[PDB]
Amino acid sequence: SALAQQLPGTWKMDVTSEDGVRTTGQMHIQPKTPTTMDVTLTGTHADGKPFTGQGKITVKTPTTVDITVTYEDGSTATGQLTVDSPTQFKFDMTASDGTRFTGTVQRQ
Repeated sequence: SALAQQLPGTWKMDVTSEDGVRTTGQMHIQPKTPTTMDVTLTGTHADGKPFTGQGKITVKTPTTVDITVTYEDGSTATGQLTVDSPTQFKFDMTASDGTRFTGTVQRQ
């Protein structure tokens, strides 16, 4: 599919919580199966402390994929990536405590 060909690579995260907290990072998507992919999220939170997360990306529609990430401290978040352009997906994830981040991932 198109998602399986486009998603692999390195992307810049640029998201904002519902309370206005902006955080960036790197999303590294690696192929695994024709419909599932490995993903690694790295960067620093708004307090400057680093974060590291690894998870799975699963295709949901020809234009959307599910994404689930477990961070190093055991925190878990699930969300969706939606294709927006040849170089951009919409990013929308929610942590277990209800904190929601919306934004983009752009190809790097």
